[PDB]
Amino acid sequence: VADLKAFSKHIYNAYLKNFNMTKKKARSILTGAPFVIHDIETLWQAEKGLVWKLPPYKEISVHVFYRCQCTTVETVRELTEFAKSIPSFSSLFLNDQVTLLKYGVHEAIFAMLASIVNKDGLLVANGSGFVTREFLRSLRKPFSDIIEPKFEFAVKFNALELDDSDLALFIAAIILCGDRPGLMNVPRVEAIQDTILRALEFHLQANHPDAQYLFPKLLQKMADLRQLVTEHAQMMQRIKKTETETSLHPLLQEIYKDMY
Amino acid sequence: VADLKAFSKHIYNAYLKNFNMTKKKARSILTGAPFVIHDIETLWQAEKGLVWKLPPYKEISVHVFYRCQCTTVETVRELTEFAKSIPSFSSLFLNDQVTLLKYGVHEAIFAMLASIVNKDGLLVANGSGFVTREFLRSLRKPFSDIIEPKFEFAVKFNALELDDSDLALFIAAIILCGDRPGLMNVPRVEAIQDTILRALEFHLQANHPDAQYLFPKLLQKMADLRQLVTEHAQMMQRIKKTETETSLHPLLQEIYKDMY
Ligand SMILES: O=C(O)CCCCCOc1ccccc1Cn1c(-c2ccc(OC(F)(F)F)cc2)nc2ccccc21
Ligand SMILES: O=C(O)CCCCCOc1ccccc1Cn1c(-c2ccc(OC(F)(F)F)cc2)nc2ccccc21
Repeated sequence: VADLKAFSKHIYNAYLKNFNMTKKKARSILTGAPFVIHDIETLWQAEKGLVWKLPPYKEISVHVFYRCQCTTVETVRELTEFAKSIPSFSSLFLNDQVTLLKYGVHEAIFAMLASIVNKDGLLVANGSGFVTREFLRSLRKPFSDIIEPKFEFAVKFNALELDDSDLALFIAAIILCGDRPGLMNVPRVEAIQDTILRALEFHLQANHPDAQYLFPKLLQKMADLRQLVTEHAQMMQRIKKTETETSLHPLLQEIYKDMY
Repeated sequence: VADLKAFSKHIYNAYLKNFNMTKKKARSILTGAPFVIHDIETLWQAEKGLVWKLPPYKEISVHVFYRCQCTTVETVRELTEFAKSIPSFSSLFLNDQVTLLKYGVHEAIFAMLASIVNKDGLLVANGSGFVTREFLRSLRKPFSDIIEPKFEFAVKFNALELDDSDLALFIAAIILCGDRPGLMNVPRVEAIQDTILRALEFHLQANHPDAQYLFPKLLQKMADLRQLVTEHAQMMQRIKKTETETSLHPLLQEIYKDMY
């Protein structure tokens, strides 16, 4: 319908408004330049100005973990603003908005990760840096363990060849999940999500006319993301317990507090 | 200072904006008319149009309890809007805004109750009804038990002879408490509260020049309110467990969920 077309483009513009790094920009950068971070000395150089311009850390692995936290916390703030633009999200009681974000932002974050990833690494600092996967693999347990599964997910996710207009609806659908623990107005949320998902099905058909089964494949990706984040949360809670000298940003603490 | 004077008047206007029933209006109505609800048949008449124009109930006590819930849920919504007008409250992360409201709205509600109370009853439905205390006392345990302590608090509170401009700062100070369980940015909240409280001390001195110790007496009232609401929450959780056929509004369920 033309509502669904108008709805999709509204969500897309909210996405363009709230996330500076898009898949389109990242793909232009990746295909052809970013400074390559691939060891401790190029990380130092990157911090010295080439890429970037952090609680005290004692090892490279925790230092990288802290950069991870900086970026995800920023992306949580962007997603909160984005969600305010999803029709009827702001009509929910504030505590439901908080529950939806608490349980959805990291699913959305690890979906958006694929936009800035190739099989060899990811873009950092707004395209100006590229961190190699093989360097992240060089970090110690459990930081390498919490990183690599996200690459695996992301490279498979990129096989679907989504673009930003698809992703904007996908992320909105992730945030508006009616089965989050402790929601109050489950039917409200479900209805909003159903509007988003019908818009997504339509948009995918218009945008990828020759792609068969793309919509159910994306619904499956949503479930895979839930599982990915469940296991992520498990590793973050564990790191909190075992890695006493490693800091968690208080927003991430709150998100993982009593999660799953 | 004149900041503190400007701050106080900003909070006052936010209060005038968000709560239709003020102490000033209620005192004009009480002093001299509202329809008097004092038994089951005058409650029926009031519902028939004289005052009002509810999940299914089987007894007068639960029916009154449901009216209680209607009003408090409305007042929670007004307080949420009010809080958005307290300087820097909206700058807090959404989850902290939710924690502050969760733990503060009923303290604020049972403070504001005194505005519409005299020793004989309270105003309902925007001054058009007056429910007698002795009728509320006629309800069965535990509804009479959850009602009477609020009257006792309120009549003592009215002995302080606060007016609406005092109350607006008092309620703001209640919402901005830095010791709520689970807050993230405790120092932020404390600082905002300290601004509110210095404004309150100033405002009280300007408004009640001959009242000695009024400010520490109000701080004590805040602690008394915390205790009142702690015990209230205990009785609501108990009613939830023992009174299986009695409904709780899902917002009240969320507020009392894991409270104290
Ligand atoms: O659970 C939390 O919320 C905090 C902990 C998250 C830990 C795992 O995170 C990742 C896992 C795989 C790939 C990338 C990231 C972090 N990740 C980064 C990133 C990675 C490393 C960085 O630093 C260094 F390597 F030194 F450049 C800086 C940013 N950008 C991202 C953009 C979108 C999504 C994720 C992004
Ligand atoms: O914990 C929750 O959130 C829900 C349960 C609350 C139970 C106890 O509540 C009260 C206790 C004492 C006095 C008044 C009220 C409710 N209370 C009423 C009220 C009372 C009775 C009513 O109904 C009837 F009596 F039939 F008219 C309707 C409204 N107005 C209020 C205005 C401000 C503050 C409280 C007000």
